Amino acid sequence: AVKITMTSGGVGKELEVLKKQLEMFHQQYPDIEVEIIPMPDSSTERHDLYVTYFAAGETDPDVLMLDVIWPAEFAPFLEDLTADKDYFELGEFLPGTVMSVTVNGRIVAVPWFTDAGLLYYRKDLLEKYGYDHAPRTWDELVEMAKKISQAEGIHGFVWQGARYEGLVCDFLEYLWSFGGDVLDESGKVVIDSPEAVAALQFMVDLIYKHKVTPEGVTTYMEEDARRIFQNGEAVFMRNWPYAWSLVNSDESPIKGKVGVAPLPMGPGGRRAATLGGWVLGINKFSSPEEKEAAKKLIKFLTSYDQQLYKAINAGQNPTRKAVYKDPKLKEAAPFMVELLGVFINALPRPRVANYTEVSDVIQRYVHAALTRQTTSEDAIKNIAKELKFLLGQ
Repeated sequence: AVKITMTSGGVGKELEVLKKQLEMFHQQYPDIEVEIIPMPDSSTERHDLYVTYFAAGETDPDVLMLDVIWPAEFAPFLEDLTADKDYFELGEFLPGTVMSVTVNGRIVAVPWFTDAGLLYYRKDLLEKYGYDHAPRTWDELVEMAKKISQAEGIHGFVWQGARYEGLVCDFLEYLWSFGGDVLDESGKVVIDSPEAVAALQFMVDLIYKHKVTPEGVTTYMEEDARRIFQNGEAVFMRNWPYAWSLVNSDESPIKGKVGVAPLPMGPGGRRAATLGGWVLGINKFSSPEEKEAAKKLIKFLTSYDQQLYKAINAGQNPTRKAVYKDPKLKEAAPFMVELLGVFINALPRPRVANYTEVSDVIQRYVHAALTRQTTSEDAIKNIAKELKFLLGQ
């Protein structure tokens, strides 16, 4: 009776699993038909597609698949879900993911699946040199990296330092773990702090002072760091969860020699991880019967059973805390079970409507500091100054 549309958003296995999920949904809700609107695989080619839907205020699509950095931009056009927070059981989701969908105190989407930065390390090299544990502080990681890389003739620590969005993600992990922040609760720019100068200066020192990170890191993206680490040429790597399937596969030279752990903490700081992933929103311009049908679909897809199903069959990490404790997940994918201790410290990038401009500014000055075109102090001061203009403060 009621027909709603949804955007995807998918690779071949991940979309075939979505089709099965929609089948199961239709069995439980026979009066609701769901139609998938095919969407560009590029994140950029698709961000402008949606703004067109809300430029012209279309009634379709009803259910939006949104990148975790888009809620603030789309919030004026998304159905307010704050009254439905218990209907969706948001208290049982990872705290970072609930933050990522709260825009100016309004629940504006529902977390679906998630990602976050973590630390990969050569487990064999750590025990060969007498290290019981993954580094718990950043200074501890420098000490391990320096000792082991010099004795083995490899690099210490590879990560993402090219001028792109990935650099922002790496930088926020240093900033947060050193005790700093971009915006506070009220949303005012607080990045101009000694913690932030310390965090950025630490990134520079990894290259030029301690020499545990190659100078080429200023050109590295995810796969550049991965290839070096996978070939045995780095003790440590910061990356996303996707790399585990690559570096622990059969044709991988380091298979069985890789451990994973949260990123380290800074002096007097936290452990931190930058949140990635996708969320589900409702077009506020759809008819009320399409919206009500859309809420039922989102409740179904983000339920415990469906997050378990998607995790086992498509490999996406759940957003509900409890799914990580399921015994079925522990035997089907024990690596995913280990990510719980990472995801409890994951935080979202700043929730601002003009995020892409905020990111451009951070990329510009952070990369300038990594290339020694400016000092950490000047980079942080300039970021704070520009962000205050961009945010009207």
